[PDB]
Amino acid sequence: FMVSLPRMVYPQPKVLTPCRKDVLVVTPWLAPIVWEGTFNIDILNEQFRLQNTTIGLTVFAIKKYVAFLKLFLETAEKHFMVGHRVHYYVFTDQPAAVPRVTLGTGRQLSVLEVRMEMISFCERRFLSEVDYLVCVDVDMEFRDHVGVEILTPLFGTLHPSFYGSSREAFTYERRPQSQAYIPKDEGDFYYMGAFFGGSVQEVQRLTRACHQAMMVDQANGIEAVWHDCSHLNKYLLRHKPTKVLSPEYLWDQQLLGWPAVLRKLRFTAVP
Repeated sequence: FMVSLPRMVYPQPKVLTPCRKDVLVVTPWLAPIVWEGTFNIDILNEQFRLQNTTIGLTVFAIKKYVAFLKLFLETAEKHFMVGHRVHYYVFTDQPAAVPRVTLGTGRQLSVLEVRMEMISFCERRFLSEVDYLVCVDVDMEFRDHVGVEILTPLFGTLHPSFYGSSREAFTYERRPQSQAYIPKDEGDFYYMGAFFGGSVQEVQRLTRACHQAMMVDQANGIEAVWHDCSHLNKYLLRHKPTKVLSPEYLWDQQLLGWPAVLRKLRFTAVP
């Protein structure tokens, strides 16, 4: 049950004026593609706060990757779901190397000592603790707002190197013997494994499926070309995401600059 929104004053949406004319803003299966200018964050914040939404954010930081935690978490504090309940889950082989980062109210951090497998021993915990799970790479920093506009049952993010490419150029797994196989004439988008998420139930479904597919490939003596990313793309081909995030949400400014089509650079690679 969802209670009523309060009175709000904002500009009237214009039926005969698109928010963006330069980019595709809805997939052919009617999932929004999230770009700056497509959303009123005030409306969305109200909607999600009225449900007391809790968002879990998972990151793996193994060996030398623990070095990236401090910037990742400090910048997540400035930009990630601010105003909402957040639970960080940091999976690491070095609990003592996790930096003590100061968190805003309603935000917590758990250190889990030790990717698809692990997400699908944590199953009951996540179901009890959060509403949505967001899974990201740690060698990244937030540079702008990443908020409730991404939340939906299942989302993927456009790979920043491939959003303009034809599907034949996508580096999907192309060996027919692999569970991740995608033929040259199939594929909607090339999603990147560095940022995906959804409800806890859908993320566990995805991670369970990818783990089973990886196990099958292993038993058959084959390893998919981009490992996690190949399997993620196969899953998202066959189970269409309910939102797709634009490359604003997964960028590398050193490699790719700041093109006009990106009004904001929200979450970026660290050199």
